[PDB]
Amino acid sequence: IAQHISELIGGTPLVRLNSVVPDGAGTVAAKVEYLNPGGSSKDRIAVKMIEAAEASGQLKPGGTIVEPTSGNTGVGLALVAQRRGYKCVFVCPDKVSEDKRNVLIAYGAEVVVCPTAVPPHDPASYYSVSDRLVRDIDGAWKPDQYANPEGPASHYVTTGPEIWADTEGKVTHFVAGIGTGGTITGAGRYLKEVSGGRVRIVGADPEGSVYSGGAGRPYLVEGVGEDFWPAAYDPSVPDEIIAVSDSDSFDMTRRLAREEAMLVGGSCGMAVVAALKVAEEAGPDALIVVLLPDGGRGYMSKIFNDAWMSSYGFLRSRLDGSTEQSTVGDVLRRKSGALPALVHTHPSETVRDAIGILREYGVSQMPVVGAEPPVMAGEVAGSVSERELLSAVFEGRAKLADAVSAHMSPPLRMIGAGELVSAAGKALRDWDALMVVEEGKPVGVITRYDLLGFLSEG
Amino acid sequence: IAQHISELIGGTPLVRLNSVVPDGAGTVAAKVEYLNPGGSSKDRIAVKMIEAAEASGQLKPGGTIVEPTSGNTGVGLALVAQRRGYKCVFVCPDKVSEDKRNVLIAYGAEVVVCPTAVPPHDPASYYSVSDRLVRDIDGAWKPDQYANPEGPASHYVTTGPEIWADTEGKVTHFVAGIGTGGTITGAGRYLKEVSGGRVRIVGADPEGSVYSGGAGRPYLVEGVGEDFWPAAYDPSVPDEIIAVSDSDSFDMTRRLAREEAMLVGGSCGMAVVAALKVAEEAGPDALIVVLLPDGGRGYMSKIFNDAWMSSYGFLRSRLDGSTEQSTVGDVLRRKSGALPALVHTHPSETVRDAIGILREYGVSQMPVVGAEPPVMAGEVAGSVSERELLSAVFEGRAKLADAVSAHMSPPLRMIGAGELVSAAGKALRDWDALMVVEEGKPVGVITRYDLLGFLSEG
Amino acid sequence: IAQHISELIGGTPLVRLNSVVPDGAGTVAAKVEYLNPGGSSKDRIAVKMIEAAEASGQLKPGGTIVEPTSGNTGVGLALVAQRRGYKCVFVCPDKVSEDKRNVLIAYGAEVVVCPTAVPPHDPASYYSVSDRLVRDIDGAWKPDQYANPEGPASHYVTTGPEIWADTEGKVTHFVAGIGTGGTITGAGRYLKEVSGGRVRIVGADPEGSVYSGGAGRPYLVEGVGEDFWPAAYDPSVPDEIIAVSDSDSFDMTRRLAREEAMLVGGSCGMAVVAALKVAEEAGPDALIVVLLPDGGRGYMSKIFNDAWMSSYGFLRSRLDGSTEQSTVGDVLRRKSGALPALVHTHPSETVRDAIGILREYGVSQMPVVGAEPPVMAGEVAGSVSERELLSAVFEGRAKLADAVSAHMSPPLRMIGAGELVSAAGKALRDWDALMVVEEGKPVGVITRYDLLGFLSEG
Amino acid sequence: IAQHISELIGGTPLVRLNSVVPDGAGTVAAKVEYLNPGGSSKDRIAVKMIEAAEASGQLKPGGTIVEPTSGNTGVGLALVAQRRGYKCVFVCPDKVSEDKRNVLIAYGAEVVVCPTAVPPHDPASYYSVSDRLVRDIDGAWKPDQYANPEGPASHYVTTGPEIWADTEGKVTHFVAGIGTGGTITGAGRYLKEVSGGRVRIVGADPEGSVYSGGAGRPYLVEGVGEDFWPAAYDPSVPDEIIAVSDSDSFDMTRRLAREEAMLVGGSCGMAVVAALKVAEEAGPDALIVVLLPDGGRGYMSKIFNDAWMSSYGFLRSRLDGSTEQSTVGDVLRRKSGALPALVHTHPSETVRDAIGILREYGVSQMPVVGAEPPVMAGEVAGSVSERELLSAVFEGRAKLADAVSAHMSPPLRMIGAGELVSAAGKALRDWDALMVVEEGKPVGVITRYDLLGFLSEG
Ligand SMILES: *Cc1c(COP(=O)(O)O)cnc(C)c1O
Ligand SMILES: *Cc1c(COP(=O)(O)O)cnc(C)c1O
Ligand SMILES: *Cc1c(COP(=O)(O)O)cnc(C)c1O
Ligand SMILES: *Cc1c(COP(=O)(O)O)cnc(C)c1O
Repeated sequence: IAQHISELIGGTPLVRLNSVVPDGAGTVAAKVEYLNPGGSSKDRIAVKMIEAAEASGQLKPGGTIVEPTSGNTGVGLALVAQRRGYKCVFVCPDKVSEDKRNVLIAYGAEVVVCPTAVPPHDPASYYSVSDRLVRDIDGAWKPDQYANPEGPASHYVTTGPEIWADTEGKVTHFVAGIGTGGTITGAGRYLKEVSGGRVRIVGADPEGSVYSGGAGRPYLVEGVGEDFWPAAYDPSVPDEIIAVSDSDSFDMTRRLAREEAMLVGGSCGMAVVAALKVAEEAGPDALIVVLLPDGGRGYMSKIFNDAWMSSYGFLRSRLDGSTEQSTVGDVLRRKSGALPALVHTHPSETVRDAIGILREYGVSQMPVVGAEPPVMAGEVAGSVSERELLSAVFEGRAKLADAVSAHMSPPLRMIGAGELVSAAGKALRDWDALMVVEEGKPVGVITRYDLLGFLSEG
Repeated sequence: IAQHISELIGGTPLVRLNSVVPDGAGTVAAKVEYLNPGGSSKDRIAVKMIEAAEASGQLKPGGTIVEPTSGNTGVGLALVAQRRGYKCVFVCPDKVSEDKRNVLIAYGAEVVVCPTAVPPHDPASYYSVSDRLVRDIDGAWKPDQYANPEGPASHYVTTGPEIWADTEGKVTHFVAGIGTGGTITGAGRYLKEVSGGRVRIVGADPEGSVYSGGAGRPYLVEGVGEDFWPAAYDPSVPDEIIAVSDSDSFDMTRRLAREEAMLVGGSCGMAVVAALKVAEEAGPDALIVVLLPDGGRGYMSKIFNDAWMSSYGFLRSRLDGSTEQSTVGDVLRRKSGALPALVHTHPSETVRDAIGILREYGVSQMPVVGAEPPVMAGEVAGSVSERELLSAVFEGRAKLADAVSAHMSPPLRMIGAGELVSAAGKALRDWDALMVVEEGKPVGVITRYDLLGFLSEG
Repeated sequence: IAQHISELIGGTPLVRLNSVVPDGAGTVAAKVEYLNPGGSSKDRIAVKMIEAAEASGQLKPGGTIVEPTSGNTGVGLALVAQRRGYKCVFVCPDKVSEDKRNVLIAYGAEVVVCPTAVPPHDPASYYSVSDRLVRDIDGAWKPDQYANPEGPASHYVTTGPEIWADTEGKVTHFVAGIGTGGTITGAGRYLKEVSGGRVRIVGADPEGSVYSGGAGRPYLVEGVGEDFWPAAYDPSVPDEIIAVSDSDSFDMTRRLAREEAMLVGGSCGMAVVAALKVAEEAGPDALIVVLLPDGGRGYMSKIFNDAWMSSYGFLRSRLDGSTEQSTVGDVLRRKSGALPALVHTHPSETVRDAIGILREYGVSQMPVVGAEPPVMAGEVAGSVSERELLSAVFEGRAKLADAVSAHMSPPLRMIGAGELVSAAGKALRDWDALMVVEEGKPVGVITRYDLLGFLSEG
Repeated sequence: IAQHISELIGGTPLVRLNSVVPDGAGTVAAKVEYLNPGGSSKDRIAVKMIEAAEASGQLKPGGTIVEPTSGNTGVGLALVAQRRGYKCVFVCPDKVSEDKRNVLIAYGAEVVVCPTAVPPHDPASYYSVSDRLVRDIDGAWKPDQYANPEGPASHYVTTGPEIWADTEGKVTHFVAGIGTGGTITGAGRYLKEVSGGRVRIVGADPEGSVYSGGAGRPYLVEGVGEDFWPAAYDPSVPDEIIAVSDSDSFDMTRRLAREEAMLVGGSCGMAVVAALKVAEEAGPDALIVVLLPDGGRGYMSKIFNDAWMSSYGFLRSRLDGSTEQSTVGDVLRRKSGALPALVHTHPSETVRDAIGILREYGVSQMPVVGAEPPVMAGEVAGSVSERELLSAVFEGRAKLADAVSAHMSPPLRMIGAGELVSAAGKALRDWDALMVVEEGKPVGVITRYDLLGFLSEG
């Protein structure tokens, strides 16, 4: 009978992947690490760190833990400091969703939010505010997960021995996502100390990060990636930092959850792809132990959601099956399959009236058609674009009252209404917008803004 | 005691204008013609026309009058055919407002509406439908106010004699708006028959019409103007067709109502301006009798409304007084003086997120500013325009996930917030949109579309 | 050649009504008075009043005319003071529409608006503000159309003589709307002075006014009616104040415009109905000269509009023809003939969920039906009314989580969907709302609020 | 090195609760069961069931698994049938959220949704559709988790032995949530077979279910509860079914996650409360092993969300701290702290106009105040309620045109604007709505519907 829930942190199993790695390649054992009571791998470091603050006497009993959290370290820190009874207060960037910090609260942590995207060194970003809280509050102890030797030491104590024992001293490689830099350092250091120099440590890094040799970048895979060299990552340990893209990592995570029964996150997919790559230059008899460090339940609406995964130019395929059943006509069915009367103007109306219709119906383009009856057979006289009108009106090139026929641009190209949205993207790749001619007659205009707004919701 | 209300049609007074004509010029007598019981001058022709259908036996008792109406001829035709008891049915273009045809109904006329802007010779325009009604109904009699000699004959009988008698055979000129062509023909013909060739007939025509020698045009002044030669306008009568613009005619109508106590319409202002012009080449001792043919009560929301009169690039000044106490900041106060926190993005957000904010807030431009706190002192890093983004995203020049800082355009110019809207127009005459820096900090972006949308409502 | 437009004020014709008065009754001559250049009868008094201010020296040249206007007196005052050149400034209640005061401005009058419905004797109503303007401005002259003897004197001079001459001293009665009290006083006084006591003066008054013996009332017919005794109405003149209702006056105005070719207003209809009534107790050989004092062009959207005329429980019939073609189902077609899915709940859902659906869809009643498929054949289990739920929830009689089946009221009655809206009114006269069963299945619920909201727009 | 991820299902730890159980009571060991690879306890049964279909030859290789899922059994069934390679297809009620079935898909399961709340025995509910799928598809095998002996047998094999071994044959009681009825049956049967009759099995059941002796009820705690007797629950095993309410279970779950570092669900809280209750009649030396069967990550927005937890009359306190900082005035700040103003009417306006304002502003009550200036000092003349008006208007008791002062109800009571929302609830408990008098003047009316709409969002 365990004494607290934070005593079961460790000894996580070591299962193997048998359907993602190709045939004729070494063994890939994925050290599933989302079975910890805290949900992620960060629990390991958490425990160790707290222990230090009790041995070094640097965290007097009843003191408060202050920390600029990421979302996973907070979970473990709360889960443990709640056993000891230390009040915990985080300072989180508003970039974190409501569910994540709601969990962070449910564990008994006080989360004070501050704006984001501001420079880290100014009073707005959460680093300076965390320092200010450290000053004001008494008995504060900023664990500083980025420059804390205990971080990597904890993995050196209780992540290498598991890797070395579950395989019986037979592990050719050890690939692991390198984020803030504790898992690879504290694990590879021990794997090398206990195997001479046999097991070559490899570290996967999101494409275009500091470790991978590139410059900064906006990062999507939560966890891995950095813009500076953490004080707790000795760059001498890893032997090959194999960088991997973002689309590849997300697709690998999805395919892993679908073909191996593991709900791993983004960094997990990145690590698995880095492995499956390194597992080629190591022929048969190779044993690559990847470190899947998260559980893919928090991302359930972030990378398993075809909508989000499609907004960021991603989503090779859909989770359930067939690819693109929706056709361009459905882009027009925002009113529940209710293609409204083709907002149209005639070669005799007034430029002011054309601008009026454009403003009143929200649309930004309209085919001037020679018959108010919306039944024209592809013989629309021209096209009027609100931008072009406003330009010709504010540059004296067209009086407000002038007839529209003297300032209308050439007609805009046409695409069928029963054609797939991928074809619509391919087409709009070259023009600004185009009218959908549904069995002879036009029924509206699909435009870049509208297509890219539809992709991001359905 | 008159027998019917349609017996008082005629003998309308002849008042003179004494504040619009400059000093040192002849006398200008304006034959106010909106005192007829039917409201306009068309009553004259109406009566005559009906009489013909009773003498020529071409309108059997109990028959129906069918006519593609304009709005004034309908009033007189109803007012008279209601005395005789003839059912009247009009076919009106939807271009006519609700008040006009509502009046046309209140007199007991049946108005059947058809779409407009369609060619006159097709089954959609009201000419063909009027002919179809003439066929179907029995005893129909299409008066055809455009090719009816009785039209001009009525003015020859009861509009020249009034002009010739109220002035005692002393009239140098007779200027009159020339629309469908009865008032000038039937009046000048008599003025010449009874004065040899002394009184030189002049006819005003809206700028760019058939009579003025130009080609077709979208017409705003209701009444005057045409696109073809009516069969009832003998072009030999008028001696000088002095064409006048639209802004000039509207301004003259407004100034006439303000400085002469006459609520005349648009054609009235056109005729008065044509007079005031011809009254220069006729030195002292000239007596120009203009024919103001309408009453400016129907246009009360069409040319006396600063909003409408400003949408069509018009409105030199406002009715009441000072010019432009508008200011550009008020363009931002669409939420009741509630500047909207300035939608912005930062040099680190994702292109997808910038497009997201643009779509979500409706705005089409946004300043990328290096601090989420909306307090920047004119040091915004750049500007992002939804069009430019969507272009760089659908042309492969920018991944959806790429940082915005790599695809942001140069900053957009600035204008004060306490500056008049005329200055805003002068500025936007050269750029696409500009941010209003209100005492150091920016508070939004005013754009061509927004300014031209505000002018048309306030 | 008149010298100014305000010289033609007077001598308005005297036409007779020959289709509204029944058979076997005296002659009814309606002194049409909307042919004055200013549009209404008030011009008469206006002229006279101004003359006084010039003879009595009480209005020094260049002085300003201040007046709490009604809408017609302003027109005449502007039309004349613009001839003299006196700056005119009105103070109008916000109850006046935009078109009326827009006209009042177009004539060159400065209209300063103040809130309405406030007591007349306080600084908010326009009487006190008019007095304040009289104090501040110099040379001000508040004509005070309510306590000015010149008002009735003007009609005594130039409205009785016309009535007495156009009929050749043969007029049995003279009925005229009695509003502020000048037309009846100044006309009947002369008719009696010049006919001994023969011509019995009659005065029509809106039902429930001071003159008719009743108490105050909210007045709709613009003009006639008062809440106090004006200082310029000698109650000894009129011999019978025959009060008339509002619906009767509006219907008489409409029928007059349709069967006599006169666009008279509301007071005109009231006067005509009062006449047609008095013309019964005066057998053959009676000559009743009604005084139609307004022109029905300003009300074109106030009493000739079936929408407005129907909101105030009016509108016996429609202007054009057949009565009530719209059927109850069209009340549901607010989404363009798009029945809204029939928001429903089931006997197992939670009271919280029922309140949720009610709030989310705006509706206030919903039939609990035993099958989510909206195809039930009139076997809906019950009805839930948001009010009843909220009551049973805030009075502890139903937990938020309790099943709805324990707090649902009896079903609400049903009416067909192809039945006329008049039937719907007759039905809702007894219940709170009822579901429209369209050929077996229900398709929604029409409610008092919805029906009375539809009547007021279509 | 495990062979598949579904080999680690079992041997879940047995941690003890040391802060929720009061002092002077036996030991409470909570067999945390959310550490299974599939997330919940259902994995156990899942494995066993699949094994049967392979030994009994009742699931031919390549066959499809059809099952009307709940949300947890689906996870385990997918996780295992994906190891064997059996296509899995679920039929889920639309009551399940998007995240749950999205997870269910990510594992490679085909989820076909059908409407809910329909009777289970009809073709609309998912039972009949599941049977239809069993018929159509080939090799189908409906596991039927409700009438499958293997269900309870699996817990008999691998849930009792763990309970009996982790405690060394020393367990006085075994309390466990009783839902579909496998955990208590298959565990208590073994605990009794191996301990004579010592360990008294107890089973917690949501208040008002079949097992607890009550009738049906709408159930909120996902999992536990039933409306019929499952064919796989032998009611002879449990010795005391201690029923527990819903609010109690949710509060216990929240307090457990906050004071024991366990994110358990709803059934977990119910089981823990049932334990903490039974642990009173068992003095010192008692060892109650509760069975927490779920992980509280899916409910993160269902019971840890103060909004949802407050809509269903719940939420004793908030997760973070102080109770009700929001005051009634904030209920009015739906427009971002911008009380619209104070829609009002005056004792002279028309009933039609009062109904008009009510309809136009959405509000359902309005104080008739004797001064349009919204500055009245608590001297509002009356109150008008749209319902009352519409009633008095459709029952002939008030003409549309009648003055409002004759049909206005007594004023509605007042409450301060800086008072807490709990006070507002206490007040509205007795009236229909009340106006908030903010430092003397009124600033609006808060109504039951508005308060209960605000509670459900903030
Ligand atoms: C913490 C974390 C990692 C590993 O970070 P380290 O650099 O090893 O400390 C990987 N993925 C995710 C999602 C993480 O949160
Ligand atoms: C009819 C009309 C005229 C005169 O038209 P004619 O060509 O003389 O028949 C001028 N102005 C308006 C507004 C008219 O309606
Ligand atoms: C002024 C007016 C009257 C007549 O008012 P008096 O009391 O005669 O001065 C009648 N109807 C209307 C619409 C009016 O404006
Ligand atoms: C399955 C389940 C249980 C236990 O159900 P049994 O009746 O033991 O089969 C308890 N809680 C939840 C949330 C469950 O899903």
